[PDB]
Amino acid sequence: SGAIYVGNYRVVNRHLATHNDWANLVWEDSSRDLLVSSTTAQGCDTIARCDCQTGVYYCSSRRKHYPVSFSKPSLIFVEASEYYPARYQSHLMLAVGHSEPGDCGGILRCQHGVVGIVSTGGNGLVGFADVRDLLWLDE
Ligand SMILES: C[C@@H](C(=O)N1CCC[C@H](C(N)=O)C1)c1cccs1
Ligand SMILES: [Zn+2]
Repeated sequence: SGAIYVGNYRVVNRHLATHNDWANLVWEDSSRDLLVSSTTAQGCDTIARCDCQTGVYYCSSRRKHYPVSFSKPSLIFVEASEYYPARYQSHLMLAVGHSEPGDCGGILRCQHGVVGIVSTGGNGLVGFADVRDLLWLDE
């Protein structure tokens, strides 16, 4: 579980979006596993606008934050699940680290702010759905 709250926007993993998120949909992308819904309260998370490839992520299955080196946002194949068929997920960044079902939503951050959220895992690898290109989240 986990979301990014910036301005009047809530950012979640699309496969974990609620009825309220869908009834207040702003934008969603199946290929990215992202969904943005509108909120009443004003969020204060800062979104990073950079090309940082090092940062720290929250791993709820360990109740710990871990420093990681991570790859550039790209199209990476993701195995079938009860949420999606086997496909290439776009804007995905991988790191060597622990992630298991339940860790989706954990925020990845660099010194500039929020980079993205945990979206894939397994095999000693963790996948993060990048949000740094969504410039509209700020305005
Ligand atoms: C099962 C596995 C995974 O990569 N999934 C399942 C949840 C949906 C993911 C996706 N982004 O399409 C794929 C996970 C381990 C840890 C977090 S999510
Ligand atoms: Zn950065």
